[PDB]
Amino acid sequence: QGPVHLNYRQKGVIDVFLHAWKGYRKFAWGHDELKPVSRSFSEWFGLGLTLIDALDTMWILGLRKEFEEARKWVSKKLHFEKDVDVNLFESTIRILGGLLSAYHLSGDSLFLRKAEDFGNRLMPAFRTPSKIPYSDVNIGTGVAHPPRSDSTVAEVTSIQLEFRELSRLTGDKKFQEAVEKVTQHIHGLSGKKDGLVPMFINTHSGLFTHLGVFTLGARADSYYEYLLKQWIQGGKQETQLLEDYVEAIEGVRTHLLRHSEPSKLTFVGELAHGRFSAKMDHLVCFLPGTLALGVYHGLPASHMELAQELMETCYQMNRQMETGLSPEIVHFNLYPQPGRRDVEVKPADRHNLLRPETVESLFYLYRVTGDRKYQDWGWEILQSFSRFTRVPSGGYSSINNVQDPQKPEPRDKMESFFLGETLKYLFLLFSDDPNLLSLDAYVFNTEAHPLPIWT
Ligand SMILES: O=C1N[C@@H]2[C@@H](O)[C@@H](O)[C@H](O)[C@@H](CO)N2C1=O
Ligand SMILES: [Ca+2]
Repeated sequence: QGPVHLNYRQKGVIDVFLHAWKGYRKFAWGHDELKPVSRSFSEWFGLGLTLIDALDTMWILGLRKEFEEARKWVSKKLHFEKDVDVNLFESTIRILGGLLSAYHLSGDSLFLRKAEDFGNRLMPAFRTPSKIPYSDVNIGTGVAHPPRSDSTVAEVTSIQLEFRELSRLTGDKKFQEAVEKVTQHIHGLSGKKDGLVPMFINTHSGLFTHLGVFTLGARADSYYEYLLKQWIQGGKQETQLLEDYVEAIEGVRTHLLRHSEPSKLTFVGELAHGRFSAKMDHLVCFLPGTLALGVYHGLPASHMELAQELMETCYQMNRQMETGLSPEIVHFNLYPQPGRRDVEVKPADRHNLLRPETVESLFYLYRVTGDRKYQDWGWEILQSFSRFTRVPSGGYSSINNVQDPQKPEPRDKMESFFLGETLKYLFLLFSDDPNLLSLDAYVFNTEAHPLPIWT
């Protein structure tokens, strides 16, 4: 049984969370990720990733009993004295961000203590000549190093909210100073295309690499997101961040924005040495949300028009599929041809890993416009998750074929961001309380962990 006050859609999200958590608790407790189909688990860093990523979601959904049990695990089983290499970015947005939000929501100092411990262990990654951090760092030995080879731009520019907040709470300025150094370096770095940034950067030279190739998908997405979010977090005082964000959006309009045929769906493609590619990762669906968030905070009304158009397109990326779930990547038709549909998907990209981007943006579009249809769209997507990704014994799994409702083909994996992001954004989307994690008081990191806006 669940709280009587909850509207039916939030109640529904809770039901889904509980079924998902049932699987985690039974077959992967304390492990990074659940393997629902095989009733097993998988380890990435060995730091209870799914548990930490879901802490704030449990608190927000009112699952206090579950939260307490998870809190106990953090207190007794989470140890950073381990010989393991972690990705600075992935561990920052999930672990550091997740512990920080858990700390703020619960008021439990345990989470802050663990966050400060982890933050210190990540610092060796910034020990480079350019000060642009290495991609990986061994939290136990203290040695940092690049991938098995430069660092990716999104990775070094999407850890700022977390490190800035850790400094604010601890009084230890080294975290903030380290990440702000990278932000400042990126700002004056050449190699950009009207605000658009390359996907990689060399830690030794500190220069952009893989020049002339731009995308807002994997390897770059959150860079644009954090320009705006840092500005918001800092109390809208850091004009350079705002300016870079505004320039970037214009760069998007000028180089990556196109429309499909015959429906004229607005979308963002990729550019490689002058050649446009009508390819759009689902990851890019974070944009309408970020755009709307900006509008709420005073950005151009043109950003809102773009946000609504892209939200519609992202919704269609889901609804045009037989399962109602968007695939990993979607290609759009640019030229006139009758009978030719707008959305196309390659056989290799028909997987759905329970990603949050569409529901994330629906949350922002609803909060800013108050248009109930965005809630309706989110409810439809949740129905699809329940119908095609549910694992009877517990949990939900990524699927290989979004186009076959009879045989979706589970991949036997529940990404940590399903409980950390996807279900949190849906719960919030269904709330009709603008004061629940208000856009005026909190800013979500890129893994859906809310952090307080500074005064
Ligand atoms: O490329 C990725 N960027 C996103 C992240 O910003 C975050 O949302 C999840 O880690 C996950 C969600 O879809 N991320 C990716 O795999
Ligand atoms: Ca994200």
